Amino acid sequence: GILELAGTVGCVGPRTPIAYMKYGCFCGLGGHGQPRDAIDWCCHGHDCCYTRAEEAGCSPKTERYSWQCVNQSVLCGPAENKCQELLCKCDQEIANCLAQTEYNLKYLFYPQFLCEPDSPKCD
Ligand SMILES: NC(=O)c1ccc(Cc2ccccc2)cc1
Ligand SMILES: [Ca+2]
Repeated sequence: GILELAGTVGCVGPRTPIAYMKYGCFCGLGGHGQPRDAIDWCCHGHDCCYTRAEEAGCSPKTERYSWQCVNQSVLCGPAENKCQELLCKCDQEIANCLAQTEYNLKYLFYPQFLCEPDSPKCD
């Protein structure tokens, strides 16, 4: 869920999860257009992951799951079901993705009217 998403991102990366709350075209609720940079690609890929999780019959924004932060790395588990494993995998992936990125301040609160109607495909 959102609590774990924030935690995992904070665990691995060098910056507050708030840094991604409305950034580029994809970091934040929803998202569309051409991803603006590496961080925006991470969020695009995460949005895709959550959509897949929803299609599998999970609730990616709400379901709690256990994880550990060890040496600024996310370890997923113990998982009680498949949704908890999918969710944790999604969040672990974006945490790892964002941790390797440099922040472009100019994309924080980027104007949504510049984000194109269509988006790159998932997978
Ligand atoms: N995929 C996304 O759009 C996306 C959006 C935000 C974050 C980081 C965050 C997590 C919880 C609360 C605020 C920020 C990660 C991914
Ligand atoms: Ca998004």
